[PDB]
Amino acid sequence: RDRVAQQANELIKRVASELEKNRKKLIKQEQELADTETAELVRQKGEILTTSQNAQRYFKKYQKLKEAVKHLTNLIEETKSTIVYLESVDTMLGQASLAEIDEIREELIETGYLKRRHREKIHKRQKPERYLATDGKTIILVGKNNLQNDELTFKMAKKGELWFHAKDIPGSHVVITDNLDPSDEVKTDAAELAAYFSKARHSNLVQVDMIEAKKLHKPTGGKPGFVTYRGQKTLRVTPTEDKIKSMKI
Amino acid sequence: DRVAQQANELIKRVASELEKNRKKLIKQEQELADTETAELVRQKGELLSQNAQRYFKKYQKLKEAVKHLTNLIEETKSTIVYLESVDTMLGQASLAEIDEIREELIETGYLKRRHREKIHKRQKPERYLATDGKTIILVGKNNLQNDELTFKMAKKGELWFHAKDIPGSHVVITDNLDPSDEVKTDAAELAAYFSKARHSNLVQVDMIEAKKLHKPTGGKPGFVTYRGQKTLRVTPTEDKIKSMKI
Repeated sequence: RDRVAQQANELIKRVASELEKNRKKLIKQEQELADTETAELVRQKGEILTTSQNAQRYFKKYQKLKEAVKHLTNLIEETKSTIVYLESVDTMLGQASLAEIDEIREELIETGYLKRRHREKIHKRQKPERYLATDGKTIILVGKNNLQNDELTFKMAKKGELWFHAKDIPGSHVVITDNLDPSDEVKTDAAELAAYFSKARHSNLVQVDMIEAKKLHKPTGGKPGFVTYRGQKTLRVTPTEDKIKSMKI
Repeated sequence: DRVAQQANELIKRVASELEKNRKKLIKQEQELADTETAELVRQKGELLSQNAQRYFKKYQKLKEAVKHLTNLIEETKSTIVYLESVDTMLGQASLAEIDEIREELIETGYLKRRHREKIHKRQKPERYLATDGKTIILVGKNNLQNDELTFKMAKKGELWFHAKDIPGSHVVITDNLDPSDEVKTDAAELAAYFSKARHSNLVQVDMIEAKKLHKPTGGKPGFVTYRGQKTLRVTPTEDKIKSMKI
């Protein structure tokens, strides 16, 4: 097919339009929240002052406003978590081969951003990409989309196996396999795979988090790839295209 | 001791991103060059388990990746160009105007509004009075104003100015459909002054009706497209610019 890259292009433009729409949506929601009449009504009708004793009108507003503000706060938090999820897709998208893009399409179908098309094939879901560390023994696994990310982290990872992710920015989940106490050389390799496969690819001294995989928590209803953890160690590495390629199986 | 320091981190941030994308650009161009081994494939197919077809299909697939890689490269270039425009607006802006440039960076995804940080109202383009003392010229002081001025505020017939091939403000002559060459020179001087070419002589600026400008779908704030424009060569003077300030 001579449309494969073109379709990869529409998909990329598609994800960006979603980011754009949700960012515009976020400022609208935050604006609405700031433009909301402050509820303290207990202020305009703690008035004990006789002067229809028609104050009730305001007590009932205090309640409607405290609730609207709560609701709007909830909506705003969901918009943000959508933006964070779409951002992770945009990152995976920009660093993917055409083949890996077929699987990210499947993710977008599952998360509701795309519908399969009339009589379009179903791309079989692949396993995380495997790497061989500089020690020449240890296998390191890297998720290439959020479905592989969740799978690697919550299905494939054993107890004791260490997990890596670039700190506070979108990127792949990275797990060290079959080595429960790795050298600082193997840890560094893993952290470098994490920093390389992230939004911080072409920058120096990237922070990556290191913590046992079994310590990660996926909140109920969380979007693919999103995780939670505390008490992690942090490393600072500088990924190199050569270094990464030397570990590529 | 915060307001300027925040103006400073913001300035350092755009610079880091530029550096990051330029490194990314060379890497992508390198990969694109290391991909020329595909001609080989096409040639052994050309000249002809071991079919002439096995080589044709290898080559069509390699050729699709080349296309994908080209699309990615164009995407990195347009990011750099966009970030370069922010870098230019940033270095010529007052602190007040920097609050609006922050709102643009929140919108294009480079900043996230912080805990309980206010929402700065978006302002209108800056107004200047041409040497004829009658005509109003408008100047975008950022890309949201650039877009607004060009695609929202500008009427039919109104002329639009921008420094040729370099980052700068959008400039529009207001309520004068046939301006004198004195008025055209003023507007171009504002465009050249409010650009990356501020302290240089003979700046080329493009002149064309605003309603002939097209913002490509998915295009970044400020970015536009046109053909068949006139060009002028002007030399901005800080005094001249100040005299036209309302």
